Amino acid sequence: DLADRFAELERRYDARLGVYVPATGTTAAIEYRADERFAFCSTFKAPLVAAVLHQNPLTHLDKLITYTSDDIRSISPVAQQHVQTGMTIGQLCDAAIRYSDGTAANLLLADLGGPGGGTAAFTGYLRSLGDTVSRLDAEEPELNRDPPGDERDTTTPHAIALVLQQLVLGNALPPDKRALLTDWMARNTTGAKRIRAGFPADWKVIDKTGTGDYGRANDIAVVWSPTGVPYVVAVMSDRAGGGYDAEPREALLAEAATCVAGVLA
Ligand SMILES: *C(=O)/C=C/NCC(=O)CCO
Repeated sequence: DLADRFAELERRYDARLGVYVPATGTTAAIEYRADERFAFCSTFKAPLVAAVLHQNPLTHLDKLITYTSDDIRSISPVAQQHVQTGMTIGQLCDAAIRYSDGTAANLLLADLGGPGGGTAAFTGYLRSLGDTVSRLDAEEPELNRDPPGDERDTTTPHAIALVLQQLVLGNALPPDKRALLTDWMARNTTGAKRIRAGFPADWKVIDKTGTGDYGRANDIAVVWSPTGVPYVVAVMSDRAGGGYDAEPREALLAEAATCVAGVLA
């Protein structure tokens, strides 16, 4: 039984687990703590890129953005390497999604602009997609650090699944912008041990991970069966019982995803 299996994993990892898979033609919604709030952590970077894509002509991707030492304040595997030359918006989108680049994300927030260094406009983008639940209040590094229970910088597996569904499978973005987003998630480098690990190799998996303090580990994905039937999978977790320095546990998500893949196969 699926809920039994998820509860078993929670006990195994001393964790809180949230899971949502939207209903399709022949499958019921899968939901476990799906309406509980979990920190976004880096999962926000996927809808962030969508916000920036949406807001601008496609060739805004070619705009060069410069930044300096005091802009590197978080894990930034790509931006740290290009600080001396700058990065285009396209390069920032790429790094934000594929390397979960924190500086790239901050610069993209600033590009989106408005109050809160773009956090207000980011939240507004989500509201435009009918998400009245999620909220972004801080950028990197602060957004991963809110205490367990605090609503700042949170989404829910349910809310984020419906947002991702519109972005990737629905018509939130024009086809060209949709393809850019989809392809970046498809080429993600951070996700091998999460949802990807739970689905057989003949299923296509695209994703954006999140990791944070208090043992936070998330992953949002779109997967396609070997016959091209897509499902959206959101998995979020925290281990508040270990305190701020609790280790995120990817294996939770891999196991949760295996359970899910078992039902969808
Ligand atoms: C996106 O999730 C970036 C997360 N940066 C923080 C960490 O990965 C370690 C703990 O927060």
